[PDB]
Amino acid sequence: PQAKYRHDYRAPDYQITDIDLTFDLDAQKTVVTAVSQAVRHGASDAPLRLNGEDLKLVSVHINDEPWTAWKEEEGALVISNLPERFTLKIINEISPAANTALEGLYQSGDALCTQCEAEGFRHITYYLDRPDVLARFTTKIIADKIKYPFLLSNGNRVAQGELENGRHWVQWQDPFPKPCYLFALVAGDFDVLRDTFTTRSGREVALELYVDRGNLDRAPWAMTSLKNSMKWDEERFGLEYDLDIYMIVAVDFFNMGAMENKGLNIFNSKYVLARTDTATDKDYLDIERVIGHEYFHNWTGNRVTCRDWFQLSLKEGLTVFRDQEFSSDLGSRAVNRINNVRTMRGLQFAEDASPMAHPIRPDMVIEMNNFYTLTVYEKGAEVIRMIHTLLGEENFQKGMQLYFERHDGSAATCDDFVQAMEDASNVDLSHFRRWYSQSGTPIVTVKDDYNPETEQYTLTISQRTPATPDQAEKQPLHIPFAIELYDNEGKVIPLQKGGHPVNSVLNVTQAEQTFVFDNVYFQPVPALLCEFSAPVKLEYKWSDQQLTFLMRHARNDFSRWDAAQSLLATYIKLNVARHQQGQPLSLPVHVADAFRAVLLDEKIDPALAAEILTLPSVNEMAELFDIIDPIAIAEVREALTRTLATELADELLAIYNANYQSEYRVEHEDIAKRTLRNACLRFLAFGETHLADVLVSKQFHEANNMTDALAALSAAVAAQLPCRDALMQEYDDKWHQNGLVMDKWFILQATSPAANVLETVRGLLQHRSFTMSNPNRIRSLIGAFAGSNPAAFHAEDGSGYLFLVEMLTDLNSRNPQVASRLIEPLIRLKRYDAKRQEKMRAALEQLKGLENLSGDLYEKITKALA
Ligand SMILES: C[C@H](N)P(=O)(O)C[C@@H](Cc1ccccc1)C(=O)N[C@@H](Cc1ccccc1)C(=O)O
Ligand SMILES: [Zn+2]
Repeated sequence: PQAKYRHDYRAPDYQITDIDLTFDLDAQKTVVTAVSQAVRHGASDAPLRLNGEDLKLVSVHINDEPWTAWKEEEGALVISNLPERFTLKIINEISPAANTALEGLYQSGDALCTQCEAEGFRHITYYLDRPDVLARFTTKIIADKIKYPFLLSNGNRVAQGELENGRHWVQWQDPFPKPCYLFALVAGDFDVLRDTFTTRSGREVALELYVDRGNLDRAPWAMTSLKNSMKWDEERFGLEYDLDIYMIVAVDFFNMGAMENKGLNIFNSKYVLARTDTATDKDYLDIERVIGHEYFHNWTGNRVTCRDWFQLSLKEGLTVFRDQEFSSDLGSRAVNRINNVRTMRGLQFAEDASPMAHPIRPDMVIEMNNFYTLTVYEKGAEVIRMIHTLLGEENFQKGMQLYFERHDGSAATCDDFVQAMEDASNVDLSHFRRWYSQSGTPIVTVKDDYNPETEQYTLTISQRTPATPDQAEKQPLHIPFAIELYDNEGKVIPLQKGGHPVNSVLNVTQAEQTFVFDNVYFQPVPALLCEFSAPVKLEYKWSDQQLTFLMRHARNDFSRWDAAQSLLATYIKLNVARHQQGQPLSLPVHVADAFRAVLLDEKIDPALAAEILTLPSVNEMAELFDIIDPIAIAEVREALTRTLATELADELLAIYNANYQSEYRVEHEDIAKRTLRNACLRFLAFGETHLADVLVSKQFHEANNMTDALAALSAAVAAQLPCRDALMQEYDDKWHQNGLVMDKWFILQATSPAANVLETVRGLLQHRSFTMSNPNRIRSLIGAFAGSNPAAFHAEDGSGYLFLVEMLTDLNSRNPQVASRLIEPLIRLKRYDAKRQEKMRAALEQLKGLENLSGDLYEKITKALA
């Protein structure tokens, strides 16, 4: 298919205002009858062009007249010579059982369910499958009662009946006009957890969580999180739910985390099912954030939707911002910010440095499913957060209110959102808008000067964004650049100039500019880009002592973690260079000293300590380098772990023991202590072998929760401890029947430092708990290997690339969306040495020649080979 361009947007020639659907459901052959009320808006001679994929057309009527003026073409049904207003009736067949791509109506175990975003509804019937067409849906579902006792679609049950031959039916009406990507249908046999939330104005909402039979023991936390999400959106954003019923269905087979279908969200079971023996603290907090995310889409996505798919970030950047604010308000703001900055620097910057680079509002798309990206989501949220930084909470909320006032019940654009924020706040965002249009990561360079004669501190700040493959032209951005200045006692120095206070958020809008601060009585230590105030790379020539000073004194916990990152970066870079010359780790004494001080500091929040004591991942480390040496990075990461383990052995054990908790609670203070304890465990695993082996095996066996059990198992694998094989087998024996739990074990197998990792991974394709039919299994074994074990994936013999090619050859046909997620590591080839590039190019060329190459892979392969 050809690329589509944002600049080609044109209003639809026809709208559909109302659609009545009937599904005669069966896994082999489903018959869809769709009755649409259409209204022409364009030229009177314009044909109606309906999108359709893999449909068997049965009939076409206009006002009940069999229509002869139509033609089917690739991906379309084109209907000519129509009245201005008419009733379209389409009957067509589809085959859910044959739908391995999991796009449209498909089978998940014994259940039938849908996924329609972005363009899945056209796999169900011929329709105006574009998000600026908003219709009122009524959905009648007819099915075998024994096999499908629950028949669900969006909105409220308005009719129901029984039929001969053991069939029954239910009809649903959703009063809110919607784009078809928000359509959902679910049929199957479920256990149901039912509860209620009463809104602040008194609306009683029925909450219903549908899970596979036997999974009720894993449902209450998700339900609790839904209620928490509802309450928070009221308190923080002043938003209430707008329907009578809120349904969530947890399904096993799903190509995303979850989906905000109006009143009938469909979730990957990973983001619903939890009990303390199956789920970790991280699972609990992820369920919380994804339940929140889907709930928050009700306003930011559904009540206001997207005019076209290039505006995806309008809902995704804003909804991610909302889920981050939810998690941050309920939990540790510092830990959430830290985690989101690790994702930005370690994963999103890599995308912005890749052949797939795009602005948060893309200009060119071949396959829209390829644009559900770290950029659109996470950088999108950073852009929303910059607006929040520039406006402050009160004006930001005024902007939110104006946005909803203007655009409720419509399909809007990124520009509409920015305009609402500007108009509500009187803050000029004209230059700021360039963040929507420009790809790549800006680099902000800071030079400073303290003048004792004048008691002035001057920051000379410059910016540039390197060219990206998609954009030869780059321009300066409006960068909110937050600072704080500290005296030698760690006290904040008031920012001022010429007898007036200066805002700590500097407006870095030029290629080069200077900022002068007076009444700086003594030489300051600066904290720069506070709370990661803009998604940029910072270049400032820190001394080690400035950084350790900030670790001790910075007022925001984020700054203390960030200073530790800058300190480590220097020595990670040093030691990778040493590795390449066959030299062992070298680290100045004062560095281990800084981490010792973190361990022994009584005043530090355990939440913060735990994150400082969590070394950057191999993907985070890769972004420190122009050319990635993934073997050096992996070995340096282990060497650094071992060195700190040795130098801090006593302190690590003291803190490990001090943070023991006999009670298991999913509560933030407890989670912090446990995260610290297990951060210590990572290092303790690299102590004297017998001592480490005993400690690790003890934790695995004595654990009263999965967080602690998994931490121990992970350490046994990381440090290749004697107990590893026993613990791994014990886990398999206990948990093989549980796919979500086995995913953690597949991840450990895939990311193992063992020399035989690829052999093991290949063997696990035959494991009883693995299947190529399940996206979660694929991601946990194959994705984890390719993406989270770059040292093995990039083995010099090219074996990792060949393995991935085999897997992608299958998945290109089976499930292109999952295939396209999995190909990402191969498209980073230009970051690697020449020998690696050659092998990766050969792999990509093999894939390029596949019979029936998917558009999903074609788009990425083309860019990677350019
Ligand atoms: C496509 C839906 N409209 P969604 O709700 O945005 C899906 C989203 C749910 C989620 C939110 C927050 C954390 C984790 C999951 C989702 O799956 N996003 C993924 C990325 C993604 C994967 C596959 C398809 C689409 C997006 C992510 O942010 O990690
Ligand atoms: Zn979303």
